[PDB]
Amino acid sequence: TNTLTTDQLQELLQIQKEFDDRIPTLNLGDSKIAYVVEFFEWFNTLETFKNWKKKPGKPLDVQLDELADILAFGLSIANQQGFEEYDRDLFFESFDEEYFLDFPYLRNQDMIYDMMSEFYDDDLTSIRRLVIVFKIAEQLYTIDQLIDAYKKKMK
Amino acid sequence: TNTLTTDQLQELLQIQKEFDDRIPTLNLGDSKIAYVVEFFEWFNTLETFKNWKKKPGKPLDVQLDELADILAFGLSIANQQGFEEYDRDLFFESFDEEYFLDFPYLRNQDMIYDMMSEFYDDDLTSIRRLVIVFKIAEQLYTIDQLIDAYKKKMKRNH
Repeated sequence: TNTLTTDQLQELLQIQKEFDDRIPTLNLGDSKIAYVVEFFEWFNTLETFKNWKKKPGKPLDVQLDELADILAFGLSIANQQGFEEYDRDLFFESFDEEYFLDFPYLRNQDMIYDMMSEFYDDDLTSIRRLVIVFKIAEQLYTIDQLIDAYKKKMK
Repeated sequence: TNTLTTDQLQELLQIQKEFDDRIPTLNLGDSKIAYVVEFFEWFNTLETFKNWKKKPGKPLDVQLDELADILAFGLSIANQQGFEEYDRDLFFESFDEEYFLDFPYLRNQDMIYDMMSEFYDDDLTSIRRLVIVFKIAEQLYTIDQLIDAYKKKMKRNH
């Protein structure tokens, strides 16, 4: 129904934790950088700046597979910083409140400047990274489509 | 074979011009976004943040082909704004002056944050965009390898 429950979120955090447990070299600095790199890879699949293309936008399954990479690093960063009940409650409060990240904006190629703006601020929260990826799923795709692409990626 | 001459630069601007002349929808705003997206595509090929891979890094030819995309949009942005002898001289002056962009710096995955801080600056210049890509070529690769990858790219694009 295009909603995210705390149960779903905790399940996703558990799947990432099990994946990341197999990486003894895991570190927050690298994971935060990968999130930004994967964001740009996803943004590139939208092709909203590619005026030279007749039919802009990669296939939906390709856009979703790239969105799922962002989700993976967002979940990982949240696990690595610690993501407990306190953090979930903040996430859902922010997520329900958030109205800036809607369909037309995300379609506007200029949004990438607002994202970079957030990404080089060292104080960006694990909450914010997850709000962004789920809002993109909720407004441009569905949450279920993203969760499906993520689970496929992880198995 | 790791130097850039004004003859070489004028030649690259002319190649980009001939390509872009064939794109009736060309616009500067989209080209400035494309430069940044392609910068990140190239940075992803280094894999310097991928501690979970044993031997990180895409093939050298893949790295150079992505570096050449950055060069293409930097040349395009320069051409679209107007880039005359006056600007070429300022470019070479900057390029020669540039000493922050060295092998150790580019090596460091944290460098992307410094790049982002330039990319989100509305006042980022066309000269600076070209200094960045040619310095990356000079320091991590060679300028000649970048030019060669770019010229091939532009022949496959027509």
